[PDB]
Amino acid sequence: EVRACSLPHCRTMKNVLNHMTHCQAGK
Ligand SMILES: [Zn+2]
Repeated sequence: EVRACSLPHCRTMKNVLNHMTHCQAGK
């Protein structure tokens, strides 16, 4: 989840789909 991310890139509009696409935060 972009909300749980620590990157300034993913932190934009909260596009979780855009974050998980490159970041790890499944289940
Ligand atoms: Zn991220």
